[PDB]
Parts: sequence; structure tokens; C-alpha cells
Amino acid sequence: MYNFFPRKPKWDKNQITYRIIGYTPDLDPETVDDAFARAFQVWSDVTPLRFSRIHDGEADIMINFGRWEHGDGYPFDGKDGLLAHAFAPGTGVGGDSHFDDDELWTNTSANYSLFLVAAHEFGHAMGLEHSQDPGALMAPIYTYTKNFRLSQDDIKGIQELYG
Ligand SMILES: CCCCCc1ccc(C(=O)Nc2ccc(S(=O)(=O)N(CCN3CCOCC3)[C@@H](C(=O)NO)C(C)C)cc2)cc1
Ligand SMILES: [Ca+2]
Ligand SMILES: [Ca+2]
Ligand SMILES: [Zn+2]
Ligand SMILES: [Zn+2]
Repeated sequence: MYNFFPRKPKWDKNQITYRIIGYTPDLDPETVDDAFARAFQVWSDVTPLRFSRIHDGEADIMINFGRWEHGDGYPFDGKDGLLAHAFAPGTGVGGDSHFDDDELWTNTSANYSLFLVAAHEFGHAMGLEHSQDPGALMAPIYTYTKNFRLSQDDIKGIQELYG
């Protein structure tokens, strides 16, 4: 068994299952659907990962909102600030991402762009963590995609984490 682990079998296997717990209205429903598929390819384009969407057998990664209550450690906030987040890798809880409730995400000329806000959370849902690099994707600063630019910093972390 390689070595001992912290009980949680860190996610690490092709074929992934994900299910949004509730599309958002700020943008088209079929649009949020595309912003996620594109995003899927935005991160799958850097590795032969296989994503599978479900809607009845639950999913390893569960997406939704943050709500005002929640309990995490920062209820409500509106404005930019917290835009979303996910829990460490694991089963059920590991792989879920929460998006800000009162906000305006859209695949149009909005500002957060479901494809962008998700991309970032599409990297955290995995395991990589902020590396301090500002020009990185996991960087601690929100950078809109005026030209969608990737970064090996991720191709590398996702390379040893997958291919
Ligand atoms: C498309 C390719 C181009 C990529 C460019 C590119 C480059 C950098 C970024 C970027 O930095 N995005 C981003 C950063 C923070 C948050 S956030 O406010 O929810 N947030 C941080 C909030 N805050 C500051 C630092 O982290 C701790 C506290 C949460 C978090 O880490 N989620 O993963 C946490 C609160 C859970 C959300 C998105 C995006 C695109
Ligand atoms: Ca917010
Ligand atoms: Ca999960
Ligand atoms: Zn949460
Ligand atoms: Zn982050």
C-alpha cells in the first residue's frame, strides 16, 4: 500500500464524477452548463483526465453556493472578496466547491465568469495549493482572463498528480 495515509484516500484516479448542486440564475442555465464544460476542457487540455457528470448517484466533487450561514468561517460577504472555495480532497466532502451567493457570474461580459471562477476552483478541488507565484493560477490574487492564459506551474502539479 505504498505507505500509510491520513485515512482520506486523496483523490487521484482518471474518470472523475461531478454534479453541481444548483445552477446559477445570474447567467444562462445552459450557459453555466457550458462554462463548466469549457472549464472542464480548460484543465483537461493539460492532461488526459476523464470527467463524468451525474445526477442521481451523487458525485465525488459537489458544487453549489456558500449561503449566508454555512458555518465554515466567513458567512456572507457579497462584493468581490471571497468568490468561492472547496474542501480538501476526500470522499463526499472532499471535492465540493462553494460559490458566492449574492454575486453576478456569467459567461458574457459580466466580470467573474463562471468559467473563470470555476477554473480557479477547478484547480483547488484537486490538491495543488497557492504557491505564492502571482503569475500562477493558484496565486492568491484574482486575475481575469482577458486572453485566457495557462501556466506550466499547473501543468507540472497536475502532471505528477495525474499524467
Ligand atoms: C484561465 C487561466 C488564467 C488564470 C489566471 C488567474 C490567476 C489567479 C486567479 C485567482 O487568484 N483566483 C481566485 C483567488 C481567490 C479566490 S477566493 O477569494 O474565493 N479565495 C481566497 C481568499 N483569500 C485570499 C488568499 O487565499 C486565502 C484568503 C479562496 C481560495 O483560495 N479558493 O481557491 C479561499 C477563501 C477558500 C477566488 C478566485 C484566477 C485566475
Ligand atoms: Ca463575495
Ligand atoms: Ca466532494
Ligand atoms: Zn464551504
Ligand atoms: Zn484559491
